[PDB]
Amino acid sequence: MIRYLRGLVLKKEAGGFVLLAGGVGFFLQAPTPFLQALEEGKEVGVHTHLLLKEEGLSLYGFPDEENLALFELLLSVSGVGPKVALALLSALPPRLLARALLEGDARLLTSASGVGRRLAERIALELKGKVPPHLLAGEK
Amino acid sequence: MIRYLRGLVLKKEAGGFVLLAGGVGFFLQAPTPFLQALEEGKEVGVHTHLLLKEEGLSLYGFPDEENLALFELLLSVSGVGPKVALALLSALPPRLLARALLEGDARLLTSASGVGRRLAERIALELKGKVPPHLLAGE
Amino acid sequence: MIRYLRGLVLKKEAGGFVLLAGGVGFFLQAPTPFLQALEEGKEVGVHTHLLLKEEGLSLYGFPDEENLALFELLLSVSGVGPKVALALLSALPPRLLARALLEGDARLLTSASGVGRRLAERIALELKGKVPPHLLAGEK
Amino acid sequence: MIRYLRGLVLKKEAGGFVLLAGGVGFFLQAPTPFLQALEEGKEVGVHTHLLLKEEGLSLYGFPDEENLALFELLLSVSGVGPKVALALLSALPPRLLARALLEGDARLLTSASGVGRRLAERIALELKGKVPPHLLAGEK
DNA sequence: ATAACTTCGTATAGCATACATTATACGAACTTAT
DNA sequence: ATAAGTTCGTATAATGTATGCTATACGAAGTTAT
DNA sequence: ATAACTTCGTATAGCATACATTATACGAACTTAT
DNA sequence: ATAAGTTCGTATAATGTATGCTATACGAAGTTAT
Repeated sequence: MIRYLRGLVLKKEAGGFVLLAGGVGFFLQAPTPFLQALEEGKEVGVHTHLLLKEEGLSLYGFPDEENLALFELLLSVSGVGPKVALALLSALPPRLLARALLEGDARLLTSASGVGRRLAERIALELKGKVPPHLLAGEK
Repeated sequence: MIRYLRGLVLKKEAGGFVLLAGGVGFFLQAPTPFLQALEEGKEVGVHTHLLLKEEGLSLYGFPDEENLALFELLLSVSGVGPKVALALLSALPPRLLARALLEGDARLLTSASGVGRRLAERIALELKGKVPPHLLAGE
Repeated sequence: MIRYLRGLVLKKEAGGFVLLAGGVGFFLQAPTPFLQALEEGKEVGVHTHLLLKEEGLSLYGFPDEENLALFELLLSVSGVGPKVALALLSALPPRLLARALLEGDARLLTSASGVGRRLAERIALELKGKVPPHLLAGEK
Repeated sequence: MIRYLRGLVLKKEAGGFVLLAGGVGFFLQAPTPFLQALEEGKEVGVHTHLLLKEEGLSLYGFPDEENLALFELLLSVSGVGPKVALALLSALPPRLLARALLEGDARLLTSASGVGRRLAERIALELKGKVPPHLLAGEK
């Protein structure tokens, strides 16, 4: 339904984050690691998904560029509840998406501050070595 | 999903009002003293939460950068009408700033009226400990 | 939530029309005497009321100049838009409600054709008689 | 509710594409001949019915000149299994309207393929006066 | 005892689509002037 | 008795909806000769 | 003559509670001044 | 010896089987010179 909304924001919350278009303001919670950066700007480039029933409407969050690969890999739709799907994903340590990734897939669902999800062979092949180019740093 | 609309109002209704914006015409139900102080000459910073119940699909309003999360007090099984669905303020004690809502935990809002319920263990925990710069004024 | 739509309209259909407010196009079904003459000419001040149904969702775009009292009077919790408040104006097409009301509020809403709507419409005496409106003609 | 969307498109995907000119980014799934190498105009205009449910969170699109009658004629039972209906399954083969459904208003939907049952009496009334002479080649 | 206050109590709200489209151009029988 | 209105209760047409079978790479029959 | 040349179509598992599994911050366990 | 002290063990996020029904005009009590 919704992908890659841009909005506007100048605010950060410990468990929250919002997007403004000027007249309406969207609320989107992004994965915990990268919220320490990527706060101020005219665009945050967030992918979305949402629940439709029983008073639970709230857009989800994911990093800039394109990272729905993360959501597809870590959906866990089998009755996990909204308390997890919004934020508790990074089983990987991507700190800049170009510094710790592509290191022989050891930092690609192999060994990190996670639980050992025991899944691979899909994102790694799809990666096609696009990690290095022009991502050596982040953004404010 | 939606939070912190903005704009200016031109109409006043006993049940609520509407917000002037591009596209659709946004409908907003807000507490009674808030709407009286929020005329066309005051900017309408509604911090909606969109409490939806079938036909009751409408936004809501609150004083700008204040009094938000009244849902923590007004959580209920089913809101029969707007008069319980966040169109309050006729009742709870403080007015014109919600300054007496905490008052440094000196007075609690539960026993000031017969419509509230005993929630002393939850009223105290609020940003009041940070001593916000809100003080008596025309706000 | 939505009350006062504004946007672009250029089409006339036997079941209704469409409204373009940029980005999306809203589908609106005006009452029978309204759309039969008033279709296009500017960003029309067509009002709004949403509906819930199992086999159809749309808008109902009531006439301009604050005529939503019509839907408010004719709506029931068990009613359906295509069959209620939109099919209750045939055999009674007042060309202009301001003309039919000015100094004739009681007459038009009391002694007109029909024997069913009056029981509820008796409230509508005071709704429109506020100020002299600029409804001397239509639009095309 | 929503009909005749329009916005910014720059991406081609095997399932569909996105539309994010203003506010959210709408996900659009065009039919097979359109999706087969019709992409990236200035702005694209697509119809829909907004058949959005809990499991399926996508909305569909169709050629930029009318053709919601195509969805009306293509309406199929949307089962649990994917790749059914979803704006796909275009029985007609045409490269474009004027290219391969001209020469009368019956040839467009007579003896096309498969079943081969004529259904002109329902559809021939709409595009007969607008298909020629434009729309001879695809838009890049 | 009662007029004119002041003060305390009380102070909104009707309807079942118990499968989801209340219908536009014909025949029968009149009625007049054919 | 029928030519020509007139009226009304006759009365639309197949519409179009609501928890689970589709894409793909393999055998193979038959080609052509004797 | 055997071998060498057209056509050629089809082999992803889990649906049946939708409410118990996970970031942190106290603590026993270490070195050395009898 | 040993207390303190190093580094790994500890610990929190729903009510769906569910939905129909508290609501601001004026009724009633009390004092004085009517």
